[PDB]
Amino acid sequence: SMGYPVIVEATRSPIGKRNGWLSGLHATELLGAVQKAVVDKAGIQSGLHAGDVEQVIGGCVTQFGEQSNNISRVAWLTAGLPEHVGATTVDCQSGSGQQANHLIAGLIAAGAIDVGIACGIEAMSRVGLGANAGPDRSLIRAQSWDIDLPNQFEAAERIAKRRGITREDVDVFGLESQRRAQRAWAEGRFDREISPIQAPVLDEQNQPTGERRLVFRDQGLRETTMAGLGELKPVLEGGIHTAGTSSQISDGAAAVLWMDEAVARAHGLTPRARIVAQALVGAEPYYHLDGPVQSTAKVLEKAGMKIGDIDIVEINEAFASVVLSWARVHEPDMDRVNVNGGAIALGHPVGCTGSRLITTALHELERTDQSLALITMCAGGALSTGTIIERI
Amino acid sequence: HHHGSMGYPVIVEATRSPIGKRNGWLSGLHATELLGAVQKAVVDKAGIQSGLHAGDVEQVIGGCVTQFGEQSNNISRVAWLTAGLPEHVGATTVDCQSGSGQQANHLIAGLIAAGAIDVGIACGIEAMSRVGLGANAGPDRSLIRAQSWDIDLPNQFEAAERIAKRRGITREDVDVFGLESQRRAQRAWAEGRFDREISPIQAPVLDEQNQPTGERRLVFRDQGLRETTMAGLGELKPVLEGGIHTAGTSSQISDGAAAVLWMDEAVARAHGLTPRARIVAQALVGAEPYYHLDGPVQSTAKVLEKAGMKIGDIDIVEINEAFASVVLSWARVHEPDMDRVNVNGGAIALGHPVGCTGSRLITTALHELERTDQSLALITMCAGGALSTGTIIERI
Ligand SMILES: CC(C)(COP(=O)(O)OP(=O)(O)OC[C@H]1O[C@@H](n2cnc3c(N)ncnc32)[C@H](O)[C@@H]1OP(=O)(O)O)[C@@H](O)C(=O)NCCC(=O)NCCS
Ligand SMILES: CC(C)(COP(=O)(O)OP(=O)(O)OC[C@H]1O[C@@H](n2cnc3c(N)ncnc32)[C@H](O)[C@@H]1OP(=O)(O)O)[C@@H](O)C(=O)NCCC(=O)NCCS
Ligand SMILES: C[C@H](C(=O)O)[C@H]1CC[C@H]2[C@@H]3CCC4=CC(=O)CC[C@]4(C)[C@H]3CC[C@]12C
Ligand SMILES: C[C@H](C(=O)O)[C@H]1CC[C@H]2[C@@H]3CCC4=CC(=O)CC[C@]4(C)[C@H]3CC[C@]12C
Ligand SMILES: [Cl-]
Ligand SMILES: [Cl-]
Ligand SMILES: [Cl-]
Ligand SMILES: [Cl-]
Ligand SMILES: [Cl-]
Ligand SMILES: [Cl-]
Ligand SMILES: [Cl-]
Repeated sequence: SMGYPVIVEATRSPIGKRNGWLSGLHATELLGAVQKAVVDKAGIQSGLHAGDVEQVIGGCVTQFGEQSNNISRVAWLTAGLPEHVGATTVDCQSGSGQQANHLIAGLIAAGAIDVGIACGIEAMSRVGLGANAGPDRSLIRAQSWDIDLPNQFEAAERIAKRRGITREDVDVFGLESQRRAQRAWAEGRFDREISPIQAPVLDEQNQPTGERRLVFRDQGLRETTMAGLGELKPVLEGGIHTAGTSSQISDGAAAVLWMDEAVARAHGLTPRARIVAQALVGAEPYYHLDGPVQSTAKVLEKAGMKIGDIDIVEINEAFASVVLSWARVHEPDMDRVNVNGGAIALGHPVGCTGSRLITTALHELERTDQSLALITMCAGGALSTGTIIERI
Repeated sequence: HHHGSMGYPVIVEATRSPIGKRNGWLSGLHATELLGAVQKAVVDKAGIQSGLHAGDVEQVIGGCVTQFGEQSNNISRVAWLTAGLPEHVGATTVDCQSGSGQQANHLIAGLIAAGAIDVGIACGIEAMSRVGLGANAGPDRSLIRAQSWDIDLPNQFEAAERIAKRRGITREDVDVFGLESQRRAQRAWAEGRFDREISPIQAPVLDEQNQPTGERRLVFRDQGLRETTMAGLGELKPVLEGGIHTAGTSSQISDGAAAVLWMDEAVARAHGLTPRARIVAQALVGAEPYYHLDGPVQSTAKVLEKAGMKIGDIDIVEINEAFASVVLSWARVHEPDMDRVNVNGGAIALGHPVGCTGSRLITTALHELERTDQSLALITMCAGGALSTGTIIERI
């Protein structure tokens, strides 16, 4: 009546740019394709079928329109998967896709389910940030609200000033994210984790042409130089972050298949990883997005580990300053941080990214035959998710 | 080869707001204030017997269906901050439609079982006066589904009628049930059965044009109760042309929140808090889309099977009264003693703030087990997207 949760499979779509390669897919189609993909992948060398999954939990931030009404469920049904499977959609802002994994692991630990999928979706081309708040944003908080909680761009600058991070510092970091992303793609590091996705071809306007083709690669990569980044214009007046040093607006989905260990064996699936420690903590509202400092501290503490014990770190590149702040505090070996690039180069479909990072981290641990990875993300509402996973 | 750092999740406290009618007693409260007040209330209730404080909570998980406007942007977190509670506590909001508030409890118990947290709050909120059903879908609802969608999934009112036809349920059948819901709720209230579980809430009063008067009042009663008779019910006009369900046999549109404080058993004891209940079995299953809301049949079956129990082993059942036919259909299949079903009334009389109800039902069931010195309760709810949540809880 108690479970031992392990990851048995993980996959993700390539990540499309805004109005890009995946923008012709209904949000429910994009998530549905990735849910089905993780099941199909597990099915190749086992007898596992979609009907064996008991619950799906998916992260999604802007739960409006195509992404409202429990997209995790609507996606499952839209993809033609079995109706008896339960589904829930969760929102802790950009932490959502990561928390989705924590939550599935918990249901397995409790003996509630033996097989579950944790996933994440965001189709930002079709449902943009703030679509869920309505036209008068003043209305979404109570009159009494008196917390200095800045928007994401102001946050990035407040964090930069807090650490003495310059335009030079962030441009250097943004260059390196593009370089590592390109290296990963040139070497084929993402081949295992990606499920290529069929998508409608768009004419030069954004109407479908009738064409439907496979999309293989992350669209956000582009040739980048220090000089080129230096010409970029800051999002805010007096700011240091530009499009070249901020996460991209993107479309994508990711899914991770979890099982109780003994049940994995019965299905003939190999346990690949487990959670050593997990957390979702609150951060300092003034800075808003400096929470990775706290979530990292918390999982290290729970695991009885130090930053040096970790082989691979995935810290979401919401903005360059978020990562540089975390680094100044935790003093990691940066050769171990976002080794295949991050959201500055690869994109950040907000509700997807948490599951995407767990997927990317696991595959990098396997590629290099290493053991421990830390995943940490800043999140809206001054929150941060953290996970330490270990290979089995 | 390995074993674990696990928790044993138990409920230590549970409370709910009174449930207001649409544009009613609670309609003047911002949704974040209504939830925040109940979050704070469940923490305060524990603090009486202990040194537990809000900062000791590690995570909050809250259910909410229509996550638009006041209810968007992770209302669980916004509510916590708005009520002045400590910033370091994490929060997540969840959506499995009407199942949300119940699944919130399942998920907190999961995090404790996994050893992720020692202290958590499961909750639910819906301010339907301020954020109505469908506000999250946008102007044209055909857009929220892919062109390929070809599933015969009906709206909730069509579902209630399909379920009636599935079981041969008549207008008389549902009217008898609706009457009994009002009668049981009125008896429960008259006897003060709900006094323990209710946290009174201060609410700005709104006039008839829904504008504030400046007056604030303490709300402590469920607003949905009203004098009901078989003759009165028989006069009501069905919601759908040729249907059997009316306002008198359907759940009410309502405002409310509820919250349950969970801990690892050992941590509960360390704080001098008595463990009050645990989950025997929990589930969230998919239901048949054609009928949509008949899923309590399946979720009940699943938890009974996992628990190794029969319906006859259950002392108290809370099955959400989304529509009379949902409950009567479930009863026709599972054959419960109806004297044990919704003993203090249900959503037809008490109201149904959709995201709140799952937590509300656990709160109500626990308190009734305690009141009658009984052991086992089943909670089961139908949900949009053809889903259903089930829980068997047992007193400790
Ligand atoms: C930063 C942001 C505002 C940029 O939006 P954008 O201006 O539409 O982005 P673009 O792709 O058009 O890039 C702008 C310009 O920079 C250029 N550029 C972008 N990346 C470049 C690179 N690596 N090298 C050289 N030039 C680059 C573009 O070519 C473009 O050039 P232009 O002068 O011809 O317009 C947008 O990405 C954003 O909002 N990101 C964050 C989203 C978010 O908040 N997520 C949540 C996190 S907390
Ligand atoms: C059923 C429903 C449509 C009724 O809405 P409504 O008509 O605005 O509700 P009202 O309170 O105004 O009641 C309607 C009438 O019935 C009467 N009525 C209600 N309960 C009564 C009772 N117990 N005895 C006698 N009359 C009653 C009212 O007085 C009213 O009279 P009137 O219309 O002639 O003025 C509405 O409650 C509803 O949509 N419920 C479901 C919401 C939902 O979908 N939840 C999710 C479920 S899956
Ligand atoms: C998903 C992101 C994350 O968690 O990384 C979070 C972080 C900061 C969040 C914004 C804060 C300001 C704001 C005020 C409104 O009234 C509407 C919603 C927005 C635009 C917010 C949208 C979500 C954001 C981008
Ligand atoms: C919360 C309820 C529950 O879980 O009991 C569910 C049950 C049926 C759901 C409706 C189905 C039809 C529909 C079509 C749309 O285009 C927009 C959304 C609505 C209005 C749905 C809103 C939520 C409802 C009422
Ligand atoms: Cl099946
Ligand atoms: Cl603010
Ligand atoms: Cl750097
Ligand atoms: Cl192709
Ligand atoms: Cl480059
Ligand atoms: Cl306190
Ligand atoms: Cl009649």
